[PDB]
Amino acid sequence: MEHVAFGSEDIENTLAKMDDGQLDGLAFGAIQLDGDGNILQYNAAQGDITGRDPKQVIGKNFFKDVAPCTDSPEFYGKFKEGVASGNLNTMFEYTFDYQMTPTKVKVHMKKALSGDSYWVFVKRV
Ligand SMILES: *C(=O)/C=C/c1ccc(O)cc1
Repeated sequence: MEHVAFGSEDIENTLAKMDDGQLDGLAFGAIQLDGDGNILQYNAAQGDITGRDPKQVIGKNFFKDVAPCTDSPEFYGKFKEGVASGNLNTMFEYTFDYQMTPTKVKVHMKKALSGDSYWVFVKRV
């Protein structure tokens, strides 16, 4: 298992160094998005939470297609504010309930180290 803790101050530095295989060793869910919300990476721990097969969601749009419950000012609105301002770093609780048993999570969104892609980190609560 990779040793990186959810919510770490320098998490984006650690994950910039990791390939796909290593992302799958994280203890929490990790999704990498572009600025339009298209899914670039989606790890195994996230699929364990949500029942989605990573291979099938990569390339889809997270807010339009995969996770409509996150199309809300509270989630998608904060994402788009952070993409526009260049300072995305926020943590909040949320419920995921589209085609799945409703599941409470903690979400951390953070800009990636290079600044042109964005992470969504998820763990159960
Ligand atoms: C709400 O529709 C949430 C859906 C969801 C969240 C996260 C995922 O990785 C997949 C689906």
